[PDB]
Amino acid sequence: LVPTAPSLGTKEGYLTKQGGLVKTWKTRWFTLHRNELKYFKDQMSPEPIRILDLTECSAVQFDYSQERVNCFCLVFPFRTFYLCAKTGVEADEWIKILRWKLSQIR
Repeated sequence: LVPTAPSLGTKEGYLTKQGGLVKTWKTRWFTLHRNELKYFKDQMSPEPIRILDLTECSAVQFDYSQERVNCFCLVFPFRTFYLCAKTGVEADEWIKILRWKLSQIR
């Protein structure tokens, strides 16, 4: 494998996620390609744990209540994911591209 750069409208990186069954916090690798947001155990995992179809996403919101770290939520019909970036810059980068992506799908 040989790295390069994002194909515009794409992004990859680690995000901390809140569990579905139990509210534990896990660091996963996320990729954004087209209208699909996926997350893997780690970068080299060939298959994604889940694939989120963004055409079903109705909202992306920063959580101004959490003043310790930078997190935001992805609202879907049957579940709202809560995600935390490792830094403010990363949080900002993810939210911008996800919001832009919903504006396009829309």
